[PDB]
Amino acid sequence: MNKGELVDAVAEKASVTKKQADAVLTAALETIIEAVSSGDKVTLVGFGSFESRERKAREGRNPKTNEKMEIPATRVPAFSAGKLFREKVAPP
Amino acid sequence: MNKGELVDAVAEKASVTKKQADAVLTAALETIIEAVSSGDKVTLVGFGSFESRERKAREGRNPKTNEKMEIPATRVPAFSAGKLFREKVAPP
DNA sequence: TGCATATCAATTTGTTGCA
DNA sequence: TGCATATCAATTTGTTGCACC
Repeated sequence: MNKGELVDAVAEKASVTKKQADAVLTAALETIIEAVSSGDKVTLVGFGSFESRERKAREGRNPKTNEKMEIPATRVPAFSAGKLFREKVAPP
Repeated sequence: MNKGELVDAVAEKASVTKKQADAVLTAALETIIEAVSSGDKVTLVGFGSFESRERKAREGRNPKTNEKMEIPATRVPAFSAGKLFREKVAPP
């Protein structure tokens, strides 16, 4: 399933337009990204949360030259699936 | 941020109602979960993808009885943030 | 796209049960 | 959500760069 297909399915459950539902899902996706980047945790009860996570510098290795090197510290977006989501993927 | 706060923020950006936007956002979240469960990979352009992943059985330990135990094989929801999301979180 | 080094290396998650 | 076990043990991603695996 892609964005479009999702938009289609959604328009139906809530009852709006393709243009509409698209506009709204987008608003949410861009807002999620913004919040996480700006250091906020996005929480969505049952579905899961999004957060940015710090990553320390770590040593890696050049597969070409075989030299040791340092992978600099970074920040990554992270997701944690909420309970309802986990339990639909793996029914207890 | 929470669903509600996301709802409030979303209603504005795309131009809808709070009861409306919510119902929409909800639709999408249920559908994502439903899709991922049935083995459907959800790929949203300019955000990331959701999929279900196999996990083999693995070793654990009962913190009560301190007995070694086997955690059964399962499936878990996984999120794969796209390039845009990653670059916003961590400018290149 | 996928896949590859390193006898990697920093990281995530789960295990019970109750608060 | 948290705590509290293992001198845990699977998991993930990335290092640079080809067209394999």
